[PDB]
Amino acid sequence: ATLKDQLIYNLLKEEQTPQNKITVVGVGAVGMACAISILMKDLADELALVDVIEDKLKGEMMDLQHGSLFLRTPKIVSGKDYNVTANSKLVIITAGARQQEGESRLNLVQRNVNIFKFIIPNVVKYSPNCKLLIVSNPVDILTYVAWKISGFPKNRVIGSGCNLDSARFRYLMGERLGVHPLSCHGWVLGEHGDSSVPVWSGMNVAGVSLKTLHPDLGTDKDKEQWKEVHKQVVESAYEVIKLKGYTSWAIGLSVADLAESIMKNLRRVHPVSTMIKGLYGIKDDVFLSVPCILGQNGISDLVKVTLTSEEEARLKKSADTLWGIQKELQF
Amino acid sequence: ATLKDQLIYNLLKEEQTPQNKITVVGVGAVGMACAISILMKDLADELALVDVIEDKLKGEMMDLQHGSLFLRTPKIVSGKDYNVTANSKLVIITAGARQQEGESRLNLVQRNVNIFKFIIPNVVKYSPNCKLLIVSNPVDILTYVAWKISGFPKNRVIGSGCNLDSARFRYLMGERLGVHPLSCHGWVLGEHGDSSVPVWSGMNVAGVSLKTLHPDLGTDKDKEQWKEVHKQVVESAYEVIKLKGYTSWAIGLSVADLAESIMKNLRRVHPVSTMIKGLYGIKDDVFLSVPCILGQNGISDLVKVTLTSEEEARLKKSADTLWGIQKELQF
Amino acid sequence: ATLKDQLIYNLLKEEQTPQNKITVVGVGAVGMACAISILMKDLADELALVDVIEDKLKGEMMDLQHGSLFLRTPKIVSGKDYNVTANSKLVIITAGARQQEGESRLNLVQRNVNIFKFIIPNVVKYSPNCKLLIVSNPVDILTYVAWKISGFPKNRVIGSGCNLDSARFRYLMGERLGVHPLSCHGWVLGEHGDSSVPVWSGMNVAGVSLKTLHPDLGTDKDKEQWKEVHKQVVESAYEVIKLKGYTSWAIGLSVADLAESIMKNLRRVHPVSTMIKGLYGIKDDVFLSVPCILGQNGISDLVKVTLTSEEEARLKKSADTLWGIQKELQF
Amino acid sequence: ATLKDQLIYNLLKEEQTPQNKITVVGVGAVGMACAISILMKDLADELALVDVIEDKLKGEMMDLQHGSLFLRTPKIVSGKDYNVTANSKLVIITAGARQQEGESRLNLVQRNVNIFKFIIPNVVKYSPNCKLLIVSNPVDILTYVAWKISGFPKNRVIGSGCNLDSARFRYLMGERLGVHPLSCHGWVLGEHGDSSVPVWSGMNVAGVSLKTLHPDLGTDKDKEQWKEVHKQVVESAYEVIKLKGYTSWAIGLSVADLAESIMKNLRRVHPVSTMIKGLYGIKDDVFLSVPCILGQNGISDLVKVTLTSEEEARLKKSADTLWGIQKELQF
Ligand SMILES: NC(=O)C1=CN([C@@H]2O[C@H](COP(=O)(O)OP(=O)(O)OC[C@H]3O[C@@H](n4cnc5c(N)ncnc54)[C@H](O)[C@@H]3O)[C@@H](O)[C@H]2O)C=CC1
Ligand SMILES: NC(=O)C1=CN([C@@H]2O[C@H](COP(=O)(O)OP(=O)(O)OC[C@H]3O[C@@H](n4cnc5c(N)ncnc54)[C@H](O)[C@@H]3O)[C@@H](O)[C@H]2O)C=CC1
Ligand SMILES: NC(=O)C1=CN([C@@H]2O[C@H](COP(=O)(O)OP(=O)(O)OC[C@H]3O[C@@H](n4cnc5c(N)ncnc54)[C@H](O)[C@@H]3O)[C@@H](O)[C@H]2O)C=CC1
Ligand SMILES: NC(=O)C1=CN([C@@H]2O[C@H](COP(=O)(O)OP(=O)(O)OC[C@H]3O[C@@H](n4cnc5c(N)ncnc54)[C@H](O)[C@@H]3O)[C@@H](O)[C@H]2O)C=CC1
Ligand SMILES: NS(=O)(=O)c1ccc(Cc2c(-c3ccc(F)c(C#CC4CCCC4)c3)nn(-c3nc(C(=O)O)cs3)c2CC2CC2)cc1F
Ligand SMILES: NS(=O)(=O)c1ccc(Cc2c(-c3ccc(F)c(C#CC4CCCC4)c3)nn(-c3nc(C(=O)O)cs3)c2CC2CC2)cc1F
Ligand SMILES: NS(=O)(=O)c1ccc(Cc2c(-c3ccc(F)c(C#CC4CCCC4)c3)nn(-c3nc(C(=O)O)cs3)c2CC2CC2)cc1F
Ligand SMILES: NS(=O)(=O)c1ccc(Cc2c(-c3ccc(F)c(C#CC4CCCC4)c3)nn(-c3nc(C(=O)O)cs3)c2CC2CC2)cc1F
Repeated sequence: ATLKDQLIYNLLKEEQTPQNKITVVGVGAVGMACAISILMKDLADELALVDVIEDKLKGEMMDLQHGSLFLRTPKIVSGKDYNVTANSKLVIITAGARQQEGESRLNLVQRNVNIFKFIIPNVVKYSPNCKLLIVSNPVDILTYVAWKISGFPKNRVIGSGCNLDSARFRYLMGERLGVHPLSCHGWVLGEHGDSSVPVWSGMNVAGVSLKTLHPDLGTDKDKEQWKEVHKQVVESAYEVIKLKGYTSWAIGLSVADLAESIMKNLRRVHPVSTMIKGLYGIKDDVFLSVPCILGQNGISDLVKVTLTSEEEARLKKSADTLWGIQKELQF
Repeated sequence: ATLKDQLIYNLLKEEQTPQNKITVVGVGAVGMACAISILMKDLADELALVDVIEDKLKGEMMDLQHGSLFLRTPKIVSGKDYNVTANSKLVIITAGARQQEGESRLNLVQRNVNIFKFIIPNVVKYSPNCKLLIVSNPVDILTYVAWKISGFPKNRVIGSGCNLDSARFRYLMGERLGVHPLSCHGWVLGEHGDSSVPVWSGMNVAGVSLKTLHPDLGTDKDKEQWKEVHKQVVESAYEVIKLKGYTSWAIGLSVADLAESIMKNLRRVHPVSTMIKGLYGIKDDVFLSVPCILGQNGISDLVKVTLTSEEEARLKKSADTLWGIQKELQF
Repeated sequence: ATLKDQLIYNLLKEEQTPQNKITVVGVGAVGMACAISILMKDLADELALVDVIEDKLKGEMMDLQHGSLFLRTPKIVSGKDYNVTANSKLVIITAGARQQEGESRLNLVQRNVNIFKFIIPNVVKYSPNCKLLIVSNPVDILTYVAWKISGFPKNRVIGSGCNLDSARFRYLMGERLGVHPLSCHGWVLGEHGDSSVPVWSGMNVAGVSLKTLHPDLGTDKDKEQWKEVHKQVVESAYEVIKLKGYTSWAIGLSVADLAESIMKNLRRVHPVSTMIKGLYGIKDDVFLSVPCILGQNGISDLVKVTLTSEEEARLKKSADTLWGIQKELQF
Repeated sequence: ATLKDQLIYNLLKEEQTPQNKITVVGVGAVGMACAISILMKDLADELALVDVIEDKLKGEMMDLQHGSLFLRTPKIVSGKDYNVTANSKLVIITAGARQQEGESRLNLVQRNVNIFKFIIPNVVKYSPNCKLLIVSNPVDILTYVAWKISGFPKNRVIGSGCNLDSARFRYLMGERLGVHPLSCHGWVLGEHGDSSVPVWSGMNVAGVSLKTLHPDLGTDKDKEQWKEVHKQVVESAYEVIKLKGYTSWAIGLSVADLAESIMKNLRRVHPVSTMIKGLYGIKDDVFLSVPCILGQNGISDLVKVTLTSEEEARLKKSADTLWGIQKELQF
């Protein structure tokens, strides 16, 4: 008698099961940028959104649903309860505490660990086979936390790491050379942010090593100060933060690129934070960024970059510092 | 002798000239949502951003630039000076002031008028042949204001209008019927927001009229309450505003859909606000949403929807109301 | 000691389980146009090709693989043995025998049944849960054949049907009106080919029914001859065959559009051939195109289009024809 | 009284001027593969087709046109008269003769030259500022012939060259490494096809030089015989030709990739054929593939790849062979 049954004859009432589902936890500026980027790249058939602030969560969900006409992701759901995240192929963690003015980063990482304490078991309960992509900072430490709490094998726990750092690097290099960043190749590895390691030997266009072409590259004998490109990779992040309060658009796009490789089993190589024990001279359980092959099972393989002595020592120092701080985290 | 010259032989020094350039004025949540959606749909070879808040403007520009690796838009610029907007094909106006504590809406519209009196002359000086897409609210009033200041012919002054309302309507229609909104068809015309007009006679799936199938559609006698579907088109917008403070993603996606038809000369039909004097019985210079054919010259044609007497009398009342405000706006 | 192990460290050694796999059976012009459109829409994570001409099958596969740099489908395989098709979500049948000089449709129809008698068991063997998409002609008859041999439920056997006929309808309509085909709405139903049925009541732009505007529309007394559009729907296909020997691009694109809704669970509405017994006054097991809601389970629902007596009578006449031909098929 | 006029009110009837128009001359398998690939990447607002076979030309045009519902390119035109190509931004030449049974290859090149003597002045006539992308074989010779006939500056005459050979190289490299070809970097330079030169020093994943890890890379004394990978770049093409009669899909995709850089002004680096006189040690007016920066003015820059002694000598010997042949041709 209703219009819907007058218009439409149902011939199979199967409960709908998602097949390419993505969950984003934390709907701040970063989570929503990941969300819109994943939606506009058609990477999911279902998107779930989780936060603890219920009205903002519901409003962001509704705002996306109102753009359904223009998308190809037919189901967008949200809620504070994690039943909405069930059977996600990929869970992306962008949640974190709001830093208060004058607050110590030392205090802040424990507050983010405490958040992860609640989030990770809930994610695991409802998506035991999902891949975890950790974006929240400090991302290398938090990816280790996520790995420990979840009990997942290391291939399924991935930190955003230096993927964004390397994208900034290629942007800046492209600005210097007058070439699209796609054609400027260069790798920033190790810790996300201040302590990242530029691998000068690998910087190239068309397979032409800039370092070989210009041996003073990365030194203080470099008349053009190309080391400043890596200083600017770090400083431009702080400048964005200073100018608009936070960063969001570039990390969103870089996360979607990662999601693309995982969701479509592409086996592209990206610089992401992975559990690096037993490689590159690391003897402890820590996560640092190295080139990783990304696909349907997460990190199936990584690339062993040859590093200088200087670059190796910086990685090992990062590893030591990460391990020592992690041993002081309260789980 | 520089690294750049050792690597690259230059054979051509030709001034770069953008071919598919889009400017967004106002980098609030709405302007930036338009920007990211336009960027991810590859609609522009150059994007320019303008605002009066200089640090926020530079930070948003830089944040987009850092994701250049993942985009196909090779140049992103910004500035408070409109020389960065020169020779835009399309300029999208998302600038406005913010209501103060208990500020009157009539006083707020005049403040937005004062803003357009600065913006529009500056746009026209640098892109005298662009199309203007007005998004700021009240959008039908402000589209007329932009038209009168610009001196543009009506085909190149377009108000976002009911494109978003209609998209919300199809999401809500689709939720009732269990059908993707792309396959749900239905038009909301007239003013954006409170006074919009649902055209029940046009509501259909597979060319099957719901109204002819269910003659109570749109009436108060209807026990299925299909009028609520249009009530939700207005109410769900106020609810998003209440829940997250503003709306952004849906308007950004819908503006990008409009930009796509314009920039690709698609001649798709969209409900947008256009100077409607001489149609639907209206005799004053006002802008209201009707179905418009959109392409490289803006609005080249419009669809003459048959309206009932009730629907037609709502368009007339809206026109009279718009006319009465505009005569008392100072610009 | 090898280069591969020197450069790459393997952490995961897990078998490759395909996730969004598509098979195309028959790599003639139609099968390869479906293949390229599927590849360029990023619809599959693995594409499988099958034919009985082994040289042509390998050359097509290798040609596609040589373009892998520009695609997002990392696995393309081919084989005469159906183990390569295992665990497909969607299996597309574009296979058929080549018409000889002087042979009629009634000489060739059984040759294609012989084809389907070999294909369909091997397909069902290695992908028991796949959705079947029948493109081969006579498409309505062959979908019945596939349905009977497969033993699949009616929701999982889809005939390409009048999807292409309707696409041509909307192109021709848009040509007359100067509107993009996307904004021109119109439905050709029933049999693919000569006996297809245009639903005049469904033709509209912006929800404005052309029939109401123009009562003679679809009649012989039409001074504007709007019946000729459907005549051209049929004649344009013969004209393309006469001119280039066959048709391939438009059917390729329409098949990829169908695949999109199925693989992404969009629940869009398309005119496709489905087992219509018990609906639309049909009383025999025959496949005719009606608007079907397409998703992860195939046809989960269909739209009940209200027909005129003339349109309904022709649907029964088609149903009578198919059933009488089907009684003469050798299984 | 006309239905279109009752339905649609026209506000401007300005003449349509296409803004991002691409022409493809030659609608064989290669030209049509270029068309569909360009169509599915939305690179053009108008696509023009030219051939001498008038029936085949019209049928391909119509076949594409019937898929307009699924495309974002509103105008598809064709004709034997170059009027339809007017104001193309990009003209792609895929025209050529069929070698008669036992026809000497040198007599065949003259015949393709005679084709170009007809095509190129007609192209220049109707699109004097277009970029010319030459695909027909022998492509390096014919690109020179197009440049000499057209009178165009070097930056606007581009041969497809080794862009396809390098895509094949990266595919083969990726299959050996278990990595997506996108992340496999490697450059094939010089002549298209048999005499192409692999640049082993450029081969890398994540900036890790395979030559530095595995010094035997490219030698005859190579344990793993990586020289076969370049040999397979050449033999795989002949194999596709032998197996299916011709190659089409991969060249179509590579050409669409070049078009994307040119039409969007990306300044990506591609190995394409360019007038190499005065560079890489060459003294003759010949075209050879080097890494070129591609944008809205064609080739504005190229990368100066450091070559080993024998790569440089093979490139010098290729220039010598092309010049001697270009001396034997009449145009
Ligand atoms: N790895 C990288 O390259 C980058 C990482 N980030 C990091 O992403 C994180 C988020 O950045 P913003 O969006 O700007 O922060 P934000 O504070 O604006 O948003 C974070 C959201 O997490 C939510 N939250 C807190 N506890 C939660 C809990 N148990 N469960 C669910 N949600 C919870 C919060 O309600 C908040 O909405 C930060 O840690 C940031 O440093 C940002 C840019 C670059
Ligand atoms: N028509 C539609 O369907 C929709 C329209 N809107 C409207 O979009 C407009 C912007 O929305 P929000 O981003 O949320 O507000 P917002 O206030 O956060 O952003 C406004 C930006 O405009 C800038 N501005 C003010 N004066 C300027 C001037 N002379 N020149 C350049 N920039 C100037 C402001 O600095 C601000 O950054 C509002 O008017 C809103 O009502 C919102 C959603 C739907
Ligand atoms: N439903 C629709 O709207 C349309 C359907 N079609 C139909 O698609 C079918 C194919 O069209 P074309 O590619 O032009 O024909 P085609 O003759 O060029 O290719 C058909 C391929 O099927 C192969 N074949 C024969 N028996 C086979 C078997 N057991 N297993 C696997 N492969 C087998 C053949 O070797 C051939 O390569 C035709 O029936 C055509 O009428 C074409 C356009 C419109
Ligand atoms: N550069 C590369 O890497 C590759 C280039 N090719 C080359 O592309 C060319 C075409 O390949 P196919 O389509 O397979 O050959 P085809 O012979 O099937 O098509 C060539 C078309 O050019 C047309 N033609 C001949 N003279 C003409 C004239 N004055 N004006 C206009 N059209 C004319 C012909 O009618 C023909 O349809 C060949 O030369 C082939 O070697 C193919 C793949 C790889
Ligand atoms: N490898 S690690 O130990 O994991 C690690 C340590 C420090 C940081 C800094 C940091 C932080 C950050 C937020 C909040 C924090 F609480 C901490 C911390 C800490 C402790 C960890 C050891 C002692 C204190 C950190 N955020 N953040 C951001 N980056 C962006 C971007 O767009 O790139 C935006 S914000 C940065 C990167 C800075 C360039 C902007 C990151 C990080 F990855
Ligand atoms: N046709 S018109 O006169 O052009 C016109 C009049 C009133 C409104 C309401 C309005 C307004 C709005 C902001 C600020 C204002 F100052 C005025 C006003 C006024 C005067 C002139 C009429 C009465 C005093 C209005 N914003 N806004 C927004 N919509 C969205 C969305 O996401 O859809 C987000 S905000 C809405 C639409 C509501 C559903 C949310 C819109 C409008 F189009
Ligand atoms: N409803 S049905 O019985 O299923 C059915 C019956 C007849 C046809 C005709 C037909 C056929 C066709 C090829 C080969 C055949 F053997 C038969 C048959 C048969 C038997 C079953 C009726 C009596 C012997 C058919 N192909 N074909 C093509 N269409 C296109 C296009 O681009 O649209 C390209 S080819 C057409 C459509 C014509 C416009 C070209 C189609 C069809 F769907
Ligand atoms: N540098 S150049 O002088 O420009 C030049 C010389 C020879 C060739 C070979 C050639 C040819 C070809 C067709 C027809 C021809 F007539 C000639 C010739 C010649 C003369 C030259 C010296 C004396 C007679 C050539 N086609 N072709 C094709 N490639 C593909 C693919 O998919 O890669 C498909 S066909 C190839 C590349 C081979 C892998 C198949 C290419 C070429 F670029």
